[PDB]
Amino acid sequence: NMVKIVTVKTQAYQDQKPGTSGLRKRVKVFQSSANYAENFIQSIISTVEPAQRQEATLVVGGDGRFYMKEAIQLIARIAAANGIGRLVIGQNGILSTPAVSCIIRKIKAIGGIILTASHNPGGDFGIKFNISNGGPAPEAITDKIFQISKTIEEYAVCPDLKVDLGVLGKQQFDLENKFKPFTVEIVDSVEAYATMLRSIFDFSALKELLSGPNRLKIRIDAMHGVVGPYVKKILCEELGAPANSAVNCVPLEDFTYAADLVETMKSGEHDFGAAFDGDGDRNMILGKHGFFVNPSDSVAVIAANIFSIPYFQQTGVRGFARSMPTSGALDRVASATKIALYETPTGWKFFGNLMDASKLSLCGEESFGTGSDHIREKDVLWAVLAWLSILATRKQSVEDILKDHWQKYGRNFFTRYDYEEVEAEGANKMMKDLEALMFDRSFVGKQFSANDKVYTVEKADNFEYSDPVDGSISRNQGLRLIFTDGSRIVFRLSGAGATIRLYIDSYEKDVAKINQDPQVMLAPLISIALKVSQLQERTGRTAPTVIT
Repeated sequence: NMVKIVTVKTQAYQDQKPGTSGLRKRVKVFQSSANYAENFIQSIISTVEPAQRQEATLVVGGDGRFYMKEAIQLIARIAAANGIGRLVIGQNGILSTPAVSCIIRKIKAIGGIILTASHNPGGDFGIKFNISNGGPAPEAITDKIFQISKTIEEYAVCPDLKVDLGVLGKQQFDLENKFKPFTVEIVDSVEAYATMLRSIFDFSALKELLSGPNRLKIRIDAMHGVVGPYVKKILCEELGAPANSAVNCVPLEDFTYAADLVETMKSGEHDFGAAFDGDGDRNMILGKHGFFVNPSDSVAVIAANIFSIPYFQQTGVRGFARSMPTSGALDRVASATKIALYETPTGWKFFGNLMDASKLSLCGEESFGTGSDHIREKDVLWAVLAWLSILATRKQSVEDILKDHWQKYGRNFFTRYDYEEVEAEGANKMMKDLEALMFDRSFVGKQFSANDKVYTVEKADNFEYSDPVDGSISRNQGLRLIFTDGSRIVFRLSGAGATIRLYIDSYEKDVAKINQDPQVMLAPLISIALKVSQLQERTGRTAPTVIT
């Protein structure tokens, strides 16, 4: 049954520049701008030179939420008309971002499209393009996508073509005036991903950890996002944790905090807790009674126990890496090995480039946690299994693992202050001023005291990074005050109003102070950061918006 191909005239929009995250615009502008979605999808596909489209395949994958199934049908209706040979789509459109990265690299696909949406899109909607390496397309190619979208006059579509996203296996489509049929492979949303995880961790050890009378009781709150089905399938059905272990594991099409987990952990039944947000980005790891594990500490605890995981035990640790605002806990375990450590600007794309050069195995970001080279994307579920592998071999509580880690390496106390929606004029004043402060001659070596704790400036710069892989240079990535005792203050702005991020990292070696409230131990450096920055006078803010 021959499906028509038609060319559709269009007006070009001028604000479809994607960046590190994809295109993310409000849903209302998608519904109220004609051909917004199509121009962009067409612009993505137009980066694929036409002679390489039949032997190419795209992995397309969705959030679960409202609008996704229609945007998948559209991608198909456009990719077919342009002669892309094959789409791989997860059943019902469900494909988490680690899953898309995974499949892209397993089947050697040309790239992928990842759809995303906000909790309650009454609310926005994202379209992100990944490339053959399974990671987000780099600036070189996002600039080409924008260039095309700005001068696009027409796109191609099969307006008659419809795909049954909930039926597994291959479907084929005969397009008029084409010889090869257009193919769509509907794949189990979880299968490929769980096969990868089964090759990385010891599912035998984990099954013995979560079943039995001496088992380890866990609660994983997936907060109604895409990782849900991966948690239920991998952690309950395969590994054997009781069904009540995984919570909120069905993605909801419509409708923010983490306190449900904190309350239930305070009860005392469970030994290990983890909560994710809707996006699958920001996330939390708790121990018994609510013991908090700092994301910067997980990176380090995992690094120091990294061979409890068969993957690294068998592949090696080719390198360690850390985003510049992330705490220096990782630095202390790396410095006891001959593994190099890299300090990258904020951005997972920077880890990806060292991974591609075979020079990075384990990495961490304060705002997310720990990742590896197994994919080119962040994986919360990976990070949860890494922690459970370590509980299984250490046979100790989360709290006792952290305590013995600090006992050996010392403790990096760490917090981040977010000031949101700040008067942008004053924000840039605050940092331009602060910069000139630290570039002054006598500034290095100046001393600061607060409550008989003395800090003296060892180095003060505005972090720059030369990517050793793509050659690019990234300036003004945040201002770092580094002190001789190994403590740090870092300041960043970020793009809706302005947003200030203030990171504080104090190193304590004294054992009588290891086990202390981080907000108390950090109070001296907080005070120093706010005097120097003059943050209250440039912003009016007397408290951060969030403390983390």
